[PDB]
Amino acid sequence: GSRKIIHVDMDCFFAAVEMRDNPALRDIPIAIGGSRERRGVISTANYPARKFGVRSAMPTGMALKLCPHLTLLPGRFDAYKEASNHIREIFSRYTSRIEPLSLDEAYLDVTDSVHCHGSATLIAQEIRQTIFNELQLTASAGVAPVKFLAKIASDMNKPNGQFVITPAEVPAFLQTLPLAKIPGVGKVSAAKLEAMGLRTCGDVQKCDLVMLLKRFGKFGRILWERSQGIDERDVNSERLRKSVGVERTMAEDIHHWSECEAIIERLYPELERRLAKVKPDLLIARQGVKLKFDDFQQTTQEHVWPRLNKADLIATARKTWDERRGGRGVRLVGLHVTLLDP
DNA sequence: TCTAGGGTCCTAGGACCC
DNA sequence: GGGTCCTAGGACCC
Repeated sequence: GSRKIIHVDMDCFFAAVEMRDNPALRDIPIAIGGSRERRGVISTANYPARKFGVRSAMPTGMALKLCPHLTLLPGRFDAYKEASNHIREIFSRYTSRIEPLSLDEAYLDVTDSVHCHGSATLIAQEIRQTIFNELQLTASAGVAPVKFLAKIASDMNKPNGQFVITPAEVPAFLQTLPLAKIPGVGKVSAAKLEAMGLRTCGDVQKCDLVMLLKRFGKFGRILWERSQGIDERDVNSERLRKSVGVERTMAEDIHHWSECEAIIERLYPELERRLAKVKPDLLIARQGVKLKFDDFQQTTQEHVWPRLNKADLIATARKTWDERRGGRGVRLVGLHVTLLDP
């Protein structure tokens, strides 16, 4: 058989919502991210900023060297959720097979759909419109017979465009496709693959699944499959959040437990408020804490626990702080909850 | 340039159980 | 010796 998978990807989503809601930002370089004195990184940038080299996940200090006139914005996450929910409702008009990946992204399985003569190509275009019409935002799409190829294709004609890969086109597409474009093949894995001569899927096809199972475990089976267009993963639509996390990185590092405890005191009510939205009685499976040090090493401590409790989180942080800070500065502290299994 | 905050899934050693 | 929990860490995603 053969499925029809759309990947929809809004363009510069947070920035596109800021330019819609304040046209004064349209053609000057803007970006959502913390200030440099807040030691932030960029979340998303508009195209005027990207012309300078401004990218997502870039430290804000670098973003600012590349683009000295960059306007920084702290983000209005209710204004990004209203559009995300709106957009997901537009998806529902065409199919209930919606696997959201983030506020700005979602997979759709439109095989069994019947809205544009089963043309996945025209369903996406109609979805890419509509969104434009009702939200004044643009989106790009990818159409393919499997998830990962649909996601790659959604990058091909960005912004405000789409790209279709048919099963006929798949082996051609795959032959020079760099491995790093595969979701789940990030910096580390790609550098390891490059150091064996493996750069593209074409190179992996010339490999043996047995030896790949040795060098990467069940990741090597994933590499093998993806390099041949194999992606059996189904658009899920039933996925539920499993954890809640609240952490902050301070403008200056902290070196005294009194400072750490003061941070937790501001963090705890925020975690309670967000947990209570999805669990009014605050009953959980595990809770825990996170410290990130001056040199960037990270440690987490968490344990089964039945119900959110501030004092046990302070307690846990005290133990981690004494037992593993070793004199270093601390740049972030976080609280964490693991939700009950349901 | 100096490195976020939401999250996901995988691995692996001991504990615990058979 | 074979089977799940617990926990910490890490790569990766947006």
